[PDB]
Amino acid sequence: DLGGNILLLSGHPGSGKSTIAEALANLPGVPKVHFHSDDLWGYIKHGRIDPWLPQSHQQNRMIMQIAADVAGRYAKEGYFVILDGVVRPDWLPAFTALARPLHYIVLRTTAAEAIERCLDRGGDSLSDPLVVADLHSQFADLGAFEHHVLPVSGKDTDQALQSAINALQSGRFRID
Amino acid sequence: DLGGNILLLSGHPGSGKSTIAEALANLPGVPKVHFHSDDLWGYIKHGRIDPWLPQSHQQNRMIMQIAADVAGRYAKEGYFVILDGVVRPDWLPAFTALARPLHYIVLRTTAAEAIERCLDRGGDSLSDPLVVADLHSQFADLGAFEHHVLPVSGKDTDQALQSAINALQSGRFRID
Repeated sequence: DLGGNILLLSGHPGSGKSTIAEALANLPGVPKVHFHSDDLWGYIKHGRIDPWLPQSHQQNRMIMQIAADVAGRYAKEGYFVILDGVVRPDWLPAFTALARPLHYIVLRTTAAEAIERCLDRGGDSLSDPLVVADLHSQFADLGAFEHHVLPVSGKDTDQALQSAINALQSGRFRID
Repeated sequence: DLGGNILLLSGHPGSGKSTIAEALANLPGVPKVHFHSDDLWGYIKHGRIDPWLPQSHQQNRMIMQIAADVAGRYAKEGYFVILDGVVRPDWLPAFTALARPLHYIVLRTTAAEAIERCLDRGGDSLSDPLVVADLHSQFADLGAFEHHVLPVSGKDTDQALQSAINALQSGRFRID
């Protein structure tokens, strides 16, 4: 019944936004889609500019606009979109404008757990534990959006759903 | 000088649209972006429906619309977009509508070369040589768009650029 819905599975790198989104996307029922929104900057090469700071001003501004547009595309055509990426409350209004019901869920976990998960990642994502840790500290104050945080430290990969995210989707966490 | 431009690096699976696009995207100069448009259906899980046929009616219709939209996003903000994906002349008008200059280049290679490149791919792309071969045969008639084909059989990975794609970009292959 969550067709035409979008989910912002935000959280600090290492909280497993991906794993929880993929697995939730592979969930039976209505057609889902695990949208790894981070692929938007991963697509740009030469003039990359890390999303850490500071020139990520207009870059992110854009990548955000796209991502929000793409979410609507799938949504409009009855789908349950799930964006696996950081989406701070600053850009929230860039997603409500989609006149579609979106659920917001921020994952948070121990800094040691976050550094761990990302440690052995290499690839092109977060590696250096300093960055992962620094970015984690920042993701600590969600202002008046805290009731939107889902701690999953005391849980594992599949314990982070039923009594976690899955329960949130139904728990009316945030319909729109 | 090809900023604000889009390139449809189409061709049959195995002609190396990716390798040629990535490497061309990693090219110095203006900020480029290797847009692996195929990631659009790769994002959907459960209700997937292979892009081979037949229910790929409204699925592709959409995935196409998105992809064309996303290309404009990058383009508008001065970039040289490069889509690594099949884009038959049927959907061409879905890209010209972007009121931006786009270059169209179709890669073609021996069916044995195409079956080869894709053979050892596994992952989630083209594996079975029957499919790769069948899809290849189909990609043989480009109607009145043949002058848009770039054969790269008698060339290797880096011989498929200077006297190939790179030369096409400048050769005014198709500015708009």
